[PDB]
Amino acid sequence: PQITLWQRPLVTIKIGGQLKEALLDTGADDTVLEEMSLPGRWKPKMIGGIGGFIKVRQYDQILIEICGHKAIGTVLVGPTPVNIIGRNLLTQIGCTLNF
Amino acid sequence: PQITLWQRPLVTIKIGGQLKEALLDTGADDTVLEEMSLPGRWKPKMIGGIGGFIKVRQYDQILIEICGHKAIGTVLVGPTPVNIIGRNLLTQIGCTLNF
Ligand SMILES: C[C@H]1CC[C@@H](O)[C@H]1NC(=O)[C@H](Cc1ccccc1)C[C@H](O)CN1CCN(C(=O)c2cnc(N3CCN(C)CC3)c(Cl)n2)C[C@H]1C(=O)NC(C)(C)C
Repeated sequence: PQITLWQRPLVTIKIGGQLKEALLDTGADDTVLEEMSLPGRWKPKMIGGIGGFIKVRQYDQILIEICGHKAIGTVLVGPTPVNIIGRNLLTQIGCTLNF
Repeated sequence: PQITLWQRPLVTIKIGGQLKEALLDTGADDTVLEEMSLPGRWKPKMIGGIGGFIKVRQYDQILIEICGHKAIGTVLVGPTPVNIIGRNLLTQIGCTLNF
């Protein structure tokens, strides 16, 4: 699909059998999700946004469907204002910017 | 052009005579730039994201040239770690997300 930016690019994602809303974010290197329970072990990671750095939990090889497109990759879980789909997963679904 | 997301989507922008590097950010509602002087009056504003909120100066109707394309809009100036071009300006240059 072609998505214009007059409105926030929110899409529906499916993770852990649940539907959630997430933002297609080209300015985010990583994918960061709000607090939830994910399988396996986690590693620590510090990530910096606009207001500073936060601590998140890193989970690898997590399956997540974005608009019907399956992706499997690294997801970070921490205190985020909204679920964010970053470049690591945007590249998997073949997302590009055009103008 | 067609920009891929393997690397951060940086582009050259021109504002107030100066040439700067900036991120094409679909996740950002606003355009935030690193400390600089812009003509006219400003209004104080707090913008937030991951890591918290920062205080910025809101300048309205500023002209920016993003890859040759001219655009007019509100620009926020403050202690951001990177120059970011948000949706308010991305729409003006006809930027879309495709996949
Ligand atoms: C994800 C991290 C991984 C590693 C880094 O790559 C990283 N990226 C980022 O953080 C980049 C910046 C960056 C890039 C490289 C290096 C350092 C920093 C910004 C990010 O792309 C967008 N980000 C998405 C979440 N988000 C919201 O949903 C949101 C929306 N609205 C809000 N509200 C709620 C209603 N209110 C009325 C009004 C305020 C609030 Cl608080 N928050 C804030 C927004 C943001 O920051 N917007 C701006 C205008 C402030 C810029």
